[PDB]
Amino acid sequence: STGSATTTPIDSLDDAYITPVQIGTPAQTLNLDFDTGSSDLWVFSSETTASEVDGQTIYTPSKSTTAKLLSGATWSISYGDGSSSSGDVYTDTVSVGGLTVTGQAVESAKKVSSSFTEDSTIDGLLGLAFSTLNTVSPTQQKTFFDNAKASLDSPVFTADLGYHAPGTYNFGFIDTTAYTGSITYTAVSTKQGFWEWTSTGYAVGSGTFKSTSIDGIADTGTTLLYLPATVVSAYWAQVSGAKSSSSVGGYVFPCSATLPSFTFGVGSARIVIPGDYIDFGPISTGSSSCFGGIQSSAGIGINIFGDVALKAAFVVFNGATTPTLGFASK
Repeated sequence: STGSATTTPIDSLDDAYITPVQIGTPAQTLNLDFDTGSSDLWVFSSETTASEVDGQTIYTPSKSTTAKLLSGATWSISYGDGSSSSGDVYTDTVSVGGLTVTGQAVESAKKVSSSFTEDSTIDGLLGLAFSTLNTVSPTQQKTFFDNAKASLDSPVFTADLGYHAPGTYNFGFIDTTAYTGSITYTAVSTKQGFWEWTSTGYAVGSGTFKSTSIDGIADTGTTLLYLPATVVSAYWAQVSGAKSSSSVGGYVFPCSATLPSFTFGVGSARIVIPGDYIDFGPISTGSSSCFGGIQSSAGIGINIFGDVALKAAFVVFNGATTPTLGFASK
């Protein structure tokens, strides 16, 4: 089997992407944030505290003939950005782009933090990291990908995120028309539960490539590119007037600037992030100070190849017995 679904930016800045997902019988379609940095599939639901729902589409398990309470199971998650959610668990039929999993754990939110309530466009998350990170207790549950894997033509999914435009998540096949050149594959460590890999270096604009190992994660659920302070300082030093602002919470730059590109290494290959991808607009409405899309990972504890980086590439998440990651230009 295979699946193919379009993923769409939630706003003009590409802050996140939503992909329609069919849950239950008859289908209830919810727009979920596919997150390769977490491993829970959770939804706003009929069980969510009413004051914490503001415009989201909810899953109502009582209206699904295939929903079954997973007795005694609870979940609770806290994300890197400080947001959180928790609740109970059903199993139900879940389909993405024509690919169907029966008996998928669908984690029903009883509580969500303010940032989720405040974002009316995201109806929940669909985790695509390794199932060892799944938070369901007392019986940990598998991701959608893990459940689908054996049925897929090939045990892979791909992320093809757009810049200010829709893109695609494919399951079970590699669309050879979706990228240019060849795909370069690189080793993954699953020891922390993430799609963790090591970039071979970077360049700023038309500058020379610096060979240096950068260990990080491929995370579709994180907006920006978070790299070591040394790398980030080298980037922003090429932008007149750019500075790190403790009050804003990272590097800002004059909105009048033209940003240089940023290149990262994948083995001997190179992915170029155009400068415009690094512009996240005014810090507040009407400001001429703009927020940068490359930020320091210092004190996160890990480097994060988030959407800013991933949307510059066609990315293969290879879930073979020994997982790997592939990157191509596009």
